[PDB]
Order: sequence, then structure tokens, then C-alpha cells
Amino acid sequence: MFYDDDADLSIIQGRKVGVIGYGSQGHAHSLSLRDSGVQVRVGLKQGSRSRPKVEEQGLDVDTPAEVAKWADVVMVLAPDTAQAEIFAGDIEPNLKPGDALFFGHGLNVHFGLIKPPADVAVAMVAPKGPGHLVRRQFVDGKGVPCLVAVEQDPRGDGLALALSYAKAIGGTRAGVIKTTFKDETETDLFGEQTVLCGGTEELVKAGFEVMVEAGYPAELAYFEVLHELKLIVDLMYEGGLARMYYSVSDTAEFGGYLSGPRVIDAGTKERMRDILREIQDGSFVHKLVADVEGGNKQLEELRRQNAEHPIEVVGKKLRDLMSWV
Amino acid sequence: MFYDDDADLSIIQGRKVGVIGYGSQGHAHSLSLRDSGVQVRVGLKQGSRSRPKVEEQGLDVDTPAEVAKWADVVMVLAPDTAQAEIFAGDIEPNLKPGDALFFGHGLNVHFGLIKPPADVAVAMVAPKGPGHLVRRQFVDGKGVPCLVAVEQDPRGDGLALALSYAKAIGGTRAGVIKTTFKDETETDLFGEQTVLCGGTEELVKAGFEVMVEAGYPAELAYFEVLHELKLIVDLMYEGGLARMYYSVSDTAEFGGYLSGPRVIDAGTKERMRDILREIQDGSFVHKLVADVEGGNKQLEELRRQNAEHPIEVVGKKLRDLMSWV
Ligand SMILES: [Cl-]
Ligand SMILES: [Cl-]
Ligand SMILES: [Mg+2]
Ligand SMILES: [Mg+2]
Ligand SMILES: [Mg+2]
Ligand SMILES: [Mg+2]
Ligand SMILES: [Mg+2]
Ligand SMILES: [Mg+2]
Ligand SMILES: [Mg+2]
Ligand SMILES: [Mg+2]
Ligand SMILES: [Mg+2]
Ligand SMILES: [Mg+2]
Ligand SMILES: [Mg+2]
Ligand SMILES: [Mg+2]
Ligand SMILES: [Mg+2]
Ligand code: NA
Repeated sequence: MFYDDDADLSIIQGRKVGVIGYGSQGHAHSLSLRDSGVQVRVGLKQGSRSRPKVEEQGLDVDTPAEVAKWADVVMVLAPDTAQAEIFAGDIEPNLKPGDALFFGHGLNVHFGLIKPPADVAVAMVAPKGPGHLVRRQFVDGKGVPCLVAVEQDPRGDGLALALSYAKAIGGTRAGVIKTTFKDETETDLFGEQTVLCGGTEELVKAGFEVMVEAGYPAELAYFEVLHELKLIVDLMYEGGLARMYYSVSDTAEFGGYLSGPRVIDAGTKERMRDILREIQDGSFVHKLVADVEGGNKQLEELRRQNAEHPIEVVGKKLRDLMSWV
Repeated sequence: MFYDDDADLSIIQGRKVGVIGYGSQGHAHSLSLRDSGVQVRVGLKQGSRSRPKVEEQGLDVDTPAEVAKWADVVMVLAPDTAQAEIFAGDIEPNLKPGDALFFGHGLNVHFGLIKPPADVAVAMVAPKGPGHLVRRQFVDGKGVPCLVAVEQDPRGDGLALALSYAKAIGGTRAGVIKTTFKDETETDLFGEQTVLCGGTEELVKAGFEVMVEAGYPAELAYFEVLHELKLIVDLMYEGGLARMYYSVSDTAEFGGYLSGPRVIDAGTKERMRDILREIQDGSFVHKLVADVEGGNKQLEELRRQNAEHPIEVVGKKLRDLMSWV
């Protein structure tokens, strides 16, 4: 791991940094880079809803093409599925030999949606927390750990430059892990699909369905598989499985140890491996890009179905009771 | 549902409430009862781990039997597996005709581990949040939704008494839902086993294993299935599936919609139905009680096995980098 003493802040301080996009990460990076003495400009199309906010924070904003021409380091933090078009239309025609093209995730480069030219460095700085936390920790003199990767390095200083950037957003205060674009994106997609945004939600829905079908009230079903999951995951986030299991009752702990491996069995793990294979072979990403090109039809259909699940109906009613939410 | 105008605080204010056991919910009951003008004493053995924090709050502490003798409402917060022995020895002979026996969960009465005498009320008040939140809401003039059940009611006033108790801890400020001991405990155990403390953890572990067996770094695996789950579950807790899916990227959302139902499917639901049957038929509880009687040997063996999982090794290392946890 790399820490503050492994990174030289004067490197990034000597580079003009363009941040393309002003979502959570673009906001956190741009403000922290500026605080660290870096000359920053934000790249947004002229009609962007974010332009007035960038300007209110005292930052200069230009189009992505203008920022790419001006900058020595172009950090791309636009939405995943929008990056290829920004690259082809705005960034690629304006890259200069010896520029560095930075990303917050490995997807676009790894899967060939963006094919950088040979005359630029290509690197990634990926903080392991939401932008609000990246910024809050930085302002308080601390940091959020980051992943860094260097995919192309024709000037030989790509890692030093990426570590300098990480230091300028606080990442080396906590620690930086070096990885690859391939590993970052394949593990990210895999975790999203099997656990974060697929598996856990389907597990909650399935438990809810079983209870309602058995004639238990939907309100109790909501509490006992969804509402109560926040405490569990908060405990794991802070102290791992050990902390959570110590905190819950012996009845919950014993029940979890016996029933968990029945719910998630060897066959479930084999299906995970199938989902990983379809990430690794490019087929999932091909399907995603095709759906985007067609107007997000399948995404929008599946979105509506999940939004209409009965857990959503009862959950809205119960969350209306909760004055801290 | 029941609200403040449905409950009469003067009822519980006229009762002597003995809280037997304490644990993480103890303050949410005992401090709010006291603030609401109720006389409270806490029954704990001399060696109890809760004694220091109870004494720090200036609550009078005595043995369970002495508190039960003094009290005319006995609220049992002790661990579910310890309640039957406390009840038989310390509570039952000290329930005078017309006393009330209260619980925060339905397990012991529903499964017959505690058989109350015929001359007492038997009721449940179950706040639906962590104790710290229930108490904080109360202090701020607000509340957390509660469940209330009345299992035995010789004087005909048990619901009024339970609602008065709920009002004194803030539950009627937010809303009280009527249920039964049976439904509270069967849904609780089912959710703990299939989702909260079994299924989600085994899903996380399986995903971690798949990544590290495929050669990806354990550090990335930890982040992508465990660390990042907190943001997801926080979003669902606040706004359901819809809010979470709106807030994650298109790639994460589309991937979850496609891969989630491949990981968790109809086969999973059938296994959940078997787990539910073993809750309903008393066999899980019988196995739990027998293990407790034998010295917790199976629980301790499974606890050790889980504590040794490789996600725990890398997780401790990475959480040490995070100052905010
Ligand atoms: Cl973010
Ligand atoms: Cl409230
Ligand atoms: Mg304004
Ligand atoms: Mg302009
Ligand atoms: Mg220049
Ligand atoms: Mg991820
Ligand atoms: Mg992602
Ligand atoms: Mg324990
Ligand atoms: Mg005393
Ligand atoms: Mg008697
Ligand atoms: Mg009667
Ligand atoms: Mg529960
Ligand atoms: Mg429980
Ligand atoms: Mg379904
Ligand atoms: Mg039985
Ligand atoms: Na008594």
C-alpha cells in the first residue's frame, strides 16, 4: 500500500487538471484538488444542470472539449454509459501527446468502449467511498482509501502522477492500493450483480414473498427482512461478520449459522461463477451498451417491475411513519 | 393502528415496572418510562454485563426475584435463551394476581418455554428500531413505530395497559401496529435466518470466495461485496428498492436486474419454505434450547468456523485504514 510519504504532491500541483463531470465524485475531486493547490477546470456541456453549481463554488467550467485541450490531466467522471460518446466527440480530438487520461473506474477502457491513443497515459483513481465522504474526510484532514491503476505509461511517470492526484484528494492519508483496470471493473460488476444490486435485493424480495404467501402480514414481513437489515450491515461495515454476530442475539446467530448455508448453497455459488464468466467474456457489457443504444428499453421495463413489487407498496406506507427518515 | 390519543399515560404511570434483563434495548424502555413518570427498577444478577450501564443511569438494580416481587408489570428483556429459567425461578412465584408480564418479543411464550399463570396479563411491546434510535427519538419528542400484542387478558384492560406502556416509550407518537406473539416471533426468526443473519452473510461470503478463487485480490473482493453494501442498504432503508436503484449507476442497476434473479430463484424460495416450517413446528427452537443446555457447543463451533472465514482476515486490515469506522 502507498501512503503520504510515497507520493509527491508537487507533481499534480504542476499540472492543469480537467474534471469531466460534476456528479458526486467530480464534485469531491474538483474541490479537493483546488484546496491542494491544483489548477482545476470542470468540463460540462453548455446546457448542463450542474454549471451554475460549479460556478457558485468558485470553479471555472468549460466544455469537455475545451477542458481536454487545456488540461494536462483529463479525469473522466461522467456517467459510465455516457463516457464513450464524450470521449469520441470531445476528448479524443483534443488530447495532446503526453497528456494523461484518468478515470474513476476501469469499465470503459477495459471493455474497449474507449480506446485511448498510444500518445497518452491512462490511469485510474477510485476512492472507496461516496463523494460526500471523500470530500468530508479530506476537509477534516483525513482521507478515504483509493485504488489506483496505470494502464498506459508512455512517459514513465504515470504511477507517480496518479499517486500525486490521490494525495491531492486525501487518498494517501488512508492508503492507496495498486490494481489493474481489469480487476477493478470485473470485481465491481461481479459484486454489483451477485450481491449489492442483484442478490441481496432478490433475497429480501424472496423472503418477503414467502411470508406473505404463508399468510403473515406484509408489514411484519417488511420489517423483518428489509428494515432490520440496515443495523446488520452497519455492524458488518464497522467490524466485520464477527462484530455483527456478537451484537445479535444467540437465537439470531445460531439461526443464521444453520440456515444461511441452506439458503445460499453450492449451486448458488456455481450460478455466481456463471455471472462472473459473462462479465469476463464481455457479453454483459455488450448487452448493456446495446440496451443504451436502443433507448434503455429493457432497463426501463425491469425498473418498473421492481418498483411495483409488493414490498415497495407496504414499505412506502411504513416509512411514512418514520420521522427520522 | 394506534396513536397518542388512543392511549392513556396515567395507566402505566400508576404501575411499578420491573425490567428483568437489559441489553441493547434496555435504555429505550427504562429511561423513557422514567422520563414519562413511571417507577422503574431493573433486575440483574450481580455479575451481569449490563449492570455498569444501568447503574450509570441511576436506575435501581436488584436481583430478578426482588424486582419481580416489587413490580406489578414485569418486562422481560433478558436473552431469549435465558428467559425460561429466570421466569421459573424468579418471576412466576412473584406474579401476584393482576400483575402483568410483558416481553419485547414473542418467542418464549409462543413456543411454550414460558407458560404464564392464568391470573396475569401477558403482552408484548416491540419498538422497531435499535435501542439507541428508539431512545433518541423519544428524547427529541418523537418516536419509533412499535408492535403490540396481548396474549392473555384476565382483567380486560391488557391492550390499554400495553398502549399506555408504548406511549411512555414514544411508540404511539409514530404509530403502533397490533400483532400476535406468534406472528412477531415466526416472522422475526424467519427473517433472521433467511436474510438478516444467514442468507445475506452467506451470499457475501460466496461472492468473496468466487472472486478470490478466480485470482482477484482479496482486498478488492472485500470492497465489492461487503464494504459497498452499506450504501445500498442505507438507500433501501430510507426509500425502498426504487430509491436505491435510482441512485446507483445504470450498469449496476441493469446488472442487478438481470443477475439478481439468477442468483436467487424459485429453488431458493423452496429452501426458505423449509426453514419457515422448522420455525413454525418448534424444531429449530428445540434444537436451540438443547444446544444451550449442553453448553452452546454447536453454536460455539459454528461461531468459530465463521470467524475464520478469509473475508474476516482482509476486512480487519482494510477497516484499519478507515478512520471514520
Ligand atoms: Cl459517489
Ligand atoms: Cl414520531
Ligand atoms: Mg442558491
Ligand atoms: Mg465557456
Ligand atoms: Mg497547455
Ligand atoms: Mg463496486
Ligand atoms: Mg460500478
Ligand atoms: Mg451472543
Ligand atoms: Mg439499589
Ligand atoms: Mg401465582
Ligand atoms: Mg376474560
Ligand atoms: Mg427481526
Ligand atoms: Mg430476534
Ligand atoms: Mg421474482
Ligand atoms: Mg412446540
Ligand atoms: Na410482582
